[PDB]
Amino acid sequence: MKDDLDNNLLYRYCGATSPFWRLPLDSNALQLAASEEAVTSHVVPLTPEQAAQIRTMSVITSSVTLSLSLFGELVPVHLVGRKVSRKEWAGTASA
Repeated sequence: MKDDLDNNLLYRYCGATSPFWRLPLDSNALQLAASEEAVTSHVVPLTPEQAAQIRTMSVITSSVTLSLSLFGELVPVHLVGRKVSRKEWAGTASA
């Protein structure tokens, strides 16, 4: 099992070890929020292919792992979630 004391670059970047994420149908900016009520706006600009990969998720929960560049370092980010509405995907992330 991963050691929970391993430095977590999501925590350093957006303020949560397991942030909530959202990806719309009209933008390739991945939103990372420390809470579902948070008002700030940490984003990761996904490439078109990365965003298309998230959008293969259906309305049933599944997982996709993306290699995101945080602080110039490639971090495997594990996105669990689903298509939550006609035009939005959302879930929780870990890293």
